[PDB]
Amino acid sequence: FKKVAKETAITLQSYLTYQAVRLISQQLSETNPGQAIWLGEFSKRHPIQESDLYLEAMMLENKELVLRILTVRENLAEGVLEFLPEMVLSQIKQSNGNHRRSLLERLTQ
Amino acid sequence: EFKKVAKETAITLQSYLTYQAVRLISQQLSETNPGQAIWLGEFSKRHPIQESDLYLEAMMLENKELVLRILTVRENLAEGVLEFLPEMVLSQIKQSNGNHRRSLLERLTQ
Repeated sequence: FKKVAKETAITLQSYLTYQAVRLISQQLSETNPGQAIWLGEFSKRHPIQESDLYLEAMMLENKELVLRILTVRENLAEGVLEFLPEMVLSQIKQSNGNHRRSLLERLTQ
Repeated sequence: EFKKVAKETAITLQSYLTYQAVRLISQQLSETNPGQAIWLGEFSKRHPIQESDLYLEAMMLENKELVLRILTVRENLAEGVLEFLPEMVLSQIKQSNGNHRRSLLERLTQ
């Protein structure tokens, strides 16, 4: 329950980073298509799932954008983290409900 | 309130906890019933856990007992872990942010 929470937090760290790049990209696509297109070719070269390696690699190519990510991911984290436990737990119960109903019906079908 | 982003993160989290459930259950089975653990291995190559609903549903065709074990374990895990994540991820991002910032500004320093 602690190894699990560590692994989960790390995954969320990567995930929110990803989500930051996504948002920045929606904006670049409108604002600097050159850069937006650049970003795509970059994330193909580099696996966003590795948050830090992704950033460290990008430090070598577009320092301004790396800093913008760090800021945006943190904004997102503060906008979003707090509502997560309610939303996930409630979603799991609902999904657990549906899957149980489904398979208990399926057993007798 | 970033709604689209909370919705997509929650969903991701839902699946990730399912994954984490499958991971424990997999460890138990590897000791208890090796045959079944092998099965759960390649089942997982045939079906991506990131789409957890589709995964559990496809599993229903093959091992309804396990589907039920997954549902229970994942909910337990959720109860154990969710509470602690907002402080944990925020404090991690801040740290990581500081390190990246400090490392980038020192790269310019050279």
